[PDB]
Parts: sequence; structure tokens; C-alpha cells
Amino acid sequence: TVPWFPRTIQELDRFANQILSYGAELDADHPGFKDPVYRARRKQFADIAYNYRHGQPIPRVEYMEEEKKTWGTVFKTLKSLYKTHACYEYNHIFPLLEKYCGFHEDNIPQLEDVSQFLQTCTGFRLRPVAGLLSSRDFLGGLAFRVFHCTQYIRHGSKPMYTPEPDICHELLGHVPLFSDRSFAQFSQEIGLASLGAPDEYIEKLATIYWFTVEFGLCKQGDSIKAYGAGLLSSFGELQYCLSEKPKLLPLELEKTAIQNYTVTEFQPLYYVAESFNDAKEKVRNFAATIPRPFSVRYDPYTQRIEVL
Amino acid sequence: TVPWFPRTIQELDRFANQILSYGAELDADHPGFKDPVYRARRKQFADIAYNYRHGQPIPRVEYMEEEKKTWGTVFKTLKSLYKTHACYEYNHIFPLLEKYCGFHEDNIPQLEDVSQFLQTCTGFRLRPVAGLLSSRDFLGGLAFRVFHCTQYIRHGSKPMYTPEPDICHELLGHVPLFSDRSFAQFSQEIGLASLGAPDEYIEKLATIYWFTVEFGLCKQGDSIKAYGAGLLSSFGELQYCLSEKPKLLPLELEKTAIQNYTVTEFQPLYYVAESFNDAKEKVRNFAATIPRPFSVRYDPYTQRIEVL
Ligand SMILES: [Fe+3]
Ligand SMILES: [Fe+3]
Repeated sequence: TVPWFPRTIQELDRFANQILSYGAELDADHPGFKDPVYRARRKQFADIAYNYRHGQPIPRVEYMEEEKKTWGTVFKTLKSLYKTHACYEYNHIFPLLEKYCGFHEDNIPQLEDVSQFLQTCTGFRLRPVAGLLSSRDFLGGLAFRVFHCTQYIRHGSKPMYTPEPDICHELLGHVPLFSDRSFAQFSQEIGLASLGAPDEYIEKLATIYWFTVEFGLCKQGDSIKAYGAGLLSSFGELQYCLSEKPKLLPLELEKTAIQNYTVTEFQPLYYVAESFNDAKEKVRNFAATIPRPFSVRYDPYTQRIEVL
Repeated sequence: TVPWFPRTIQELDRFANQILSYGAELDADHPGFKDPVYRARRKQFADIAYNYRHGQPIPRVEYMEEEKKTWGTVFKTLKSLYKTHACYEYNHIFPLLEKYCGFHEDNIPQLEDVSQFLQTCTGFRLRPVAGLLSSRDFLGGLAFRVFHCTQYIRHGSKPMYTPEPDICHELLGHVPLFSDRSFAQFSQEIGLASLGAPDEYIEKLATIYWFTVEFGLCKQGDSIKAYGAGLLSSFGELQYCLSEKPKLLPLELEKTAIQNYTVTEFQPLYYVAESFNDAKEKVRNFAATIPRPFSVRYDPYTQRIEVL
């Protein structure tokens, strides 16, 4: 029996009661494990995500001096690499983020302001997320152009390191690409392909997502640039991915879908997309091979999924 | 008159003439009921188990392409959840299983290689089992650190579903925990407690086994993780058990022993163990309340049970 999936954008509210309740900050090797203030601050962000409901403005939060310092360190260090490593779409929108969303070393941007900006560019919007969503729920939100976003920041003891996404990764890595119209369409196809798909295919789409949205490389002119969020928020891997060390392969979904990857070291290989439009087309073709007893359409006018 | 129980490890050979001779694959709603090739393949595995005798290497089998495909689908889909849901002991040993036992998407590990690896870690060993062993015989083997293991695989028509243990469940669910020394001691106490126990107590130990070895949750740091084999080999219940939905209760054997459970839907509640050593201690105390006119000791040097 087809697995449940949201049919309207409000139904995404059901995901809150389906996350992993025991977060990473509870593990003994998390950088802030022994810090009780950090632990409490993380619970505070989780309660905000838990009570959030579609349609409400995302709560603004006053970040502490220590958290602002961590953000500033990450921002300054990564910014130096963008003009030469990041793709054209990233660099084209960044100045607008500095100007209208407050992306600066001394200030952590508030998610509501960022969500409104994204809405104006492509209709994408953010919602705060407690802990880890299953792959199915996470990809499902993309169908409605909704991105589940963390609002907390990594522990300040290791500013250049995080074992989980945190706000620096969401804002410096994902956000700028969601402002591009073709990228937005591309990431929404992944979402649409996932609706009602069997569990084994969700894992394939999750693997495609990892090799594009998180760790993708794309052709630009006769050069190669990074557009993956995990690359764009990682100082070391960003420099590494455009050196001679990694193996580069053209994006071919049949192969990409079953490629193994490690989450703990730099990637041994990356897939290169010709463009986001082309990647979008490939996802759509791949989606036609997923055994679903139906077809889906998103109606942006009413924010509902039509089932055919 | 005290029910019979094996006194040496070879006597486990008597169990073969005591299984349920009419297996689940003979029921009309088994996924492979109408598949005559599957039916024959299942008989083939049953004959291997039937003729196996203690001391012989377990026969190697060449799995068909179709069976390998089913294993690959299950393995890929479950692997994605281990680093975040499975307990530390599971994750610590998995890489060694990939490296020395051939745990990979394209290959089904052979039981003899797995048994030799287990022997090296904790002295546990496997033996192939035909059909369903009574609870008494099944728990009795644990006293000798022997685990009765299925060698056949579920029908390929429903790779994410099985109404019975099959090889995916044994290898991805049980095996990794049997490589941990404390878990091995803990599961052996359950076995020792069962020897010569009255039928009504065997059912209590069977219920304790179900809520620990099959569906147990354990404390780790300040977090909670899965160690039950039924959870670790079930994609859906693994995500569900660490969400906010189930009721969690501390492991208390007096209560756990009489708790009812359903075998057909996700568990409404789970018992949380403090650690395997602590669970081991509780089984031992509980075992002292079982009315037996004697006491038992396992002598690992001669592989015999001493009766005191
Ligand atoms: Fe990310
Ligand atoms: Fe089992």
C-alpha cells in the first residue's frame, strides 16, 4: 500500500512528529556534549521547530556573542574562496544576500528574512527543523519548494568543524542556490519523484541528492565549479574538489543512484552536471522508472499536489 | 520430571528431529507460496540444515542472481540508518564485517565465514536451522554460545518484507551484536537460565528475549540507540522506535517477562537497557527465581554444562 505523502503544503506540519528524537548533540563525541549551556540552547531551538506551523512567520532569535563569533569565523574564512571556486549562480546572488538579508561577519541572518527573500526569487521558503527528518519527509518538502532548515549553530570550540548541518551550512551552502530559478526547478523534481515512491527508491533519490545538491560540481564555460552545499560550506573540501586529486565522472543517474559514499572524509569522487536544466531533465526521466501507480503534479496556484 | 536439556555442545544435534516440519512457506499468504522454484529452493536449504552435525564446516551455497538482488536492495536501504540509529557496538564492528566477511551489496556472506569470525571475537558460532525450533531448544543453544541461523532468503517479490527470519535478518540484525563480548555474555545468561526450566518459565524467558535481543533499546551517552535484531533489520520500525511515538520503559524483568506483544505491527512499547552488563546481571538475578532443583555452569574448556 502506497506510503503516505502530503497533498497540500500545510500537511508538511505532520513531519514534526516524525523526526529522530535523540539528536547528535547527545552523543559523547559531539563537540558540545559536555557543555550544559549548549545542550540547553539546542533544546531551545528544537522547541521552536517543534511548535512551528505552516503560515507562521519563523520566530526571530537573539544569538549570543559567542554564537556570533563562531559565525564570523566561518563566514570570513569561506568567503575568500567563492569568487574562484563557487559557480556563477552563487556569486551572482551573494551581494544581494549581503545587502538585503544581512549576510555579514557580525550578524547571523534571521531565517524569516531569508525565507521572504527566497520567496521573492523563486517561491522557495524555509521552515525550521528540530532534528533529523527521514529521507522520505525531507525530499517530500522539496516538492512544494519548501526547504527544512536548521536554526542552531555548531559548538564554538571547533568553528571549522561540524558533524551535522547547522545554520552556517544552511545559509552559506544551500540558500544561495535556492535563489536560482533553474536550480529551484531541479531540486523540486527530486521532490516530486519521491512522493509515494517505494523505500528502496527513496534511498536512490537520497543518493542522487547527496551527489548533486550536497556535493555537486557543474560545468561553466570550459571550467568546472562547485554548487554542492556541502562543498560550499566546507573550507577544506572546497579547495580539494577543484584540485587534481578527486575522480570526476559525468552525472548519469543510473550510476549515480547506486554509488556508495562516506560521510566522514573528503569525497573520492564527484559527479559533474552539464547544467541545472540538464540535471532537471535527467531526474524527470529517472523518475519515470520509479514504480508508482500514479503520476503527480504540483499546482503552484493552490499549493496542492494533483494525483493523476 | 525435569525436562531434558543438552549437556555437551554436540547434543545440540538432537534438535533437528524436533522442529516444526510444516514451514511458513507452505501457507497461502506467504509471498512465495505460488512460486515452485522458491518452494524447491527452501526445501534445499532445509535439507542442508537437517543433515548438518556439530563440528562440520557449514556448507557453502551459490546464491542465484535474483537472491543476490534481494539482498542488495535490503542492505542498501538499511545501511543508510545505522550511523544514526544503531548502537555503538554495531557501528564499531560493521566495517570489519565488510572487510573480512564480505558484507557488501553484491555478495551474500557465507555462514561458515561468518561463524569463524564470530568464533574469533567471542566464541559464538552459528549452525544452520531448518524451520522453527521450540523456544526451549532455541534458547538452550545460547547456553553454549551457539546461535541457530537461517540460511535462506525472503522471496524477491517483496524485498522489504518478511514474515519470518531470513538471512538478511540474521546477518544485518543479530550477527553484529554477537561480536560484542558483553552482549555475548548477556545472551548466554538467558540460555543458561533456560536449561531445565519449567515450560511456563521458558515462555517468560522467550518474552524477555523478544524485548531485548529482538527489540531492545539501550542507553548510550545521554542518548538512546537500537540494538534489537528485529529493529536493526526493519527499515520502518528502526526509524519509528527512536521517534516520539512509542512508549519507553526501563528494563525491569519482573514486568518485562509478562508483557504482551504483537508480532505483526510496530511495537507500542520498548524496554531500555542501561547496558548489556547490567541486563546480564538482571537476567542472572531473575534466573535465581526459577524453580530448578539444581544450578548450571558452562565450562568453556570442555564445552559441557556442569550441574550443581
Ligand atoms: Fe545540507
Ligand atoms: Fe531474530
